Amino acid sequence: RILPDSVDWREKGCVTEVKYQGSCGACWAFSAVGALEAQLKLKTGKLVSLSAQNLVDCSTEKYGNKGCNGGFMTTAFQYIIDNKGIDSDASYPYKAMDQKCQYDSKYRAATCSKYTELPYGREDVLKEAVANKGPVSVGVDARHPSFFLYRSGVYYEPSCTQNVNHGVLVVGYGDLNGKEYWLVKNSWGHNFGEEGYIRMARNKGNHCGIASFPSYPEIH
Amino acid sequence: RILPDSVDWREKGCVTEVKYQGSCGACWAFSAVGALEAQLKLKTGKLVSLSAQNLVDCSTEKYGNKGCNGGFMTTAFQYIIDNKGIDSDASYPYKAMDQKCQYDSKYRAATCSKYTELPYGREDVLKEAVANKGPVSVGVDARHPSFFLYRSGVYYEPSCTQNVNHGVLVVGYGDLNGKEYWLVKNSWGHNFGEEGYIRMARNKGNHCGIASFPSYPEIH
Ligand SMILES: *C(=N)CNC(=O)[C@H](CS(=O)(=O)N1CCN(c2ccccn2)CC1)NC(=O)Cc1cc(C)no1
Ligand SMILES: *C(=N)CNC(=O)[C@H](CS(=O)(=O)N1CCN(c2ccccn2)CC1)NC(=O)Cc1cc(C)no1
Repeated sequence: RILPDSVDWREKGCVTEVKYQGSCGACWAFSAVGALEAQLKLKTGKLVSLSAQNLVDCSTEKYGNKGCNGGFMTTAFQYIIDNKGIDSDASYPYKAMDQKCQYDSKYRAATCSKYTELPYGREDVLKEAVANKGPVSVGVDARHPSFFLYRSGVYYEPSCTQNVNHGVLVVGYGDLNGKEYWLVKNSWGHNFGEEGYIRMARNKGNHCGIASFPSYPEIH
Repeated sequence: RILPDSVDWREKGCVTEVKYQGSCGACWAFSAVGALEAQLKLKTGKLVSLSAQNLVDCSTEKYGNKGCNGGFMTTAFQYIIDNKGIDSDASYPYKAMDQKCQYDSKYRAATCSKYTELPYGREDVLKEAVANKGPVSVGVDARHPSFFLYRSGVYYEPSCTQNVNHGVLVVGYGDLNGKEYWLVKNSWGHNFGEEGYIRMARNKGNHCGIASFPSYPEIH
């Protein structure tokens, strides 16, 4: 298909409220559950926050993840596949700490059948996936002081690099006042940015590495 | 198909001489070129060493790579795709140091059309790719003295983890009197291990993370 000029998955009810990770480096877990939440809405018609804490506590060493000390969205997806489920956030709440794995199938709210990693740096392929599949988990370079101070508009930081450090969720794309953007859901609470979102420059040379390592899950 | 019990791509004429990276952390570049060397043989009938130095010098910041301070096989493949080529090793020989990008299309020896990332941690899927596609680029946990000290046989390190740090090339698989292994080409020269190779434990719980992050390229 010709792709739409703009997408916002919040308009189809596929995006949960913004979460607050606190001082725990669980962005990877928030990114992964956010991508799966959309697929769960598309499959079942029902929007349910999924347990980032379940990923922190249970998608650990075997998956190359370190809980509050960082991890991968892809290996989080593979945990959910291998585990045959993930609990709801309501059942397995977020504590911003490394804990023992408390997964229980009686609280399962989603499954995952597979995941797809997109080709490195390809903003056109990322656009196609956001339009045709759903929100996409990505990493960005969030190290620069400007990122923390973002309030509005389209974020463009000349000091940005493709050395990504922060897992976030692309929930859309568009153009604002002549600037193309990616709509990014962060996990630093509503105080960050525009109610927890940042519009990041799109088609500006893989700005901040946004299209470096994109992935999305699917449900059978 | 039912997969063969053992495979060795050296018998198929798809593996070049073992290289010596020296003090430059270019293992990712050697892994990537070795994977592509096999596909180039399968396509063209020619066995040619490809330029690891081209990747060190040219698949840099924009690809998330740091030359002699490490990088990704996947993003190296994407550089080859984006660049529409990689030079021969003969034309662009290995220096064991970071240099300005000297790529010249007049010395192009290969192209790449795509690469594939295998699902996390699946040794069965890795076996299928090695049997049916070609040598597979992987990362392993080489953070143990036993790896440096390896001489012969099937390598098993009880303290191994899935926190991989060394890029290598799976060029086959088999068993040593029933002890299953992956046949791995390293880039530590011909004095390392079994004349440049290490046989690493297979079907032992993703030992040393060998099946954590596998990828292979293809040519049009
Ligand atoms: C959040 N509070 C802390 N950040 C992380 O945990 C971070 C997430 S990420 O999205 O930046 N990211 C995962 C994708 N990843 C990658 C790199 C190369 C190939 C494939 N995938 C980049 C990092 N995770 C980490 O920083 C852990 C890590 C770093 C790297 C370089 N690999 O994994
Ligand atoms: C070689 N002499 C030095 N080591 C590296 O260059 C190393 C190679 S790796 O095999 O450990 N590896 C590349 C594969 N990579 C990955 C993760 C996810 C998807 C695809 N590929 C993991 C690392 N590279 C690094 O150490 C650089 C790096 C990247 C990441 C995320 N962590 O480390």
